[PDB]
Amino acid sequence: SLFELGKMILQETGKNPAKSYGAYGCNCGVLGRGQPKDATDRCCYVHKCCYKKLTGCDPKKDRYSYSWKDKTIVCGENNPCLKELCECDKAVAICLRENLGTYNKKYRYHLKPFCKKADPC
Amino acid sequence: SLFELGKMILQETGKNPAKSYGAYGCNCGVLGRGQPKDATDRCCYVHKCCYKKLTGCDPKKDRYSYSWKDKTIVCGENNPCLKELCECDKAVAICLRENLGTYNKKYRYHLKPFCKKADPC
Ligand SMILES: O=C(O)/C=C/c1ccc(O)cc1
Repeated sequence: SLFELGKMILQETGKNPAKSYGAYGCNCGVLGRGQPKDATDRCCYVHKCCYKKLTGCDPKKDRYSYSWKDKTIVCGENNPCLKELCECDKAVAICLRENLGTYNKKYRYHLKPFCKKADPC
Repeated sequence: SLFELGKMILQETGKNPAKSYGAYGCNCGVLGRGQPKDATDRCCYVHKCCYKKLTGCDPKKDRYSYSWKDKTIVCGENNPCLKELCECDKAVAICLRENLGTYNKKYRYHLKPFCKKADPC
């Protein structure tokens, strides 16, 4: 759920997840996808395309088990859809930390309705 | 549109609109309505109910004219829908400012999917 996803982002980046990524660019946080504004945004683009391959679990609300082991996100047992979901979330947290170097606060509270339409996944 | 709405909120409250109200509680900013968390939140509840009659225009994207005269929001002429849209936005900016006394940051980046369902408008 948003709880695990947020903890993952905090653990990787060291940043307040909701504040830094809750409404970043055309793709991070609420709502769907748009043409990515930069690398950070594109992380969330991939992230939401990852969600489209899931098989019925709720990416926003379904809790799952994972652990922070040797400073690594390790997706726990769960069921297959939750496992894939946890992997989607792990991938975007890692990607957001990797791209901290081009993080732009001007995209932080982006007016997503004016975003250009995204290509299909 | 969001440009006018954001400027009204900034002028009345003195606060960064996107940051303080873009995701506040169950009702302010992105997405729809939910059971209000407080008075600030309930402003945005009334706000979005005010929007439900505006089926003739787009509250997020349609621009309109208004001026800031004598520290007052004055809606410009416009057509019936845009005028009403302007008055919705003026009323929430005022309400948000009037309720600054109980603004709570714990609701600033509220996880809206876990919000309880709202009463019908
Ligand atoms: O970074 C933040 O979350 C908030 C900064 C902030 C700035 C002015 C305020 O009145 C409240 C919070």
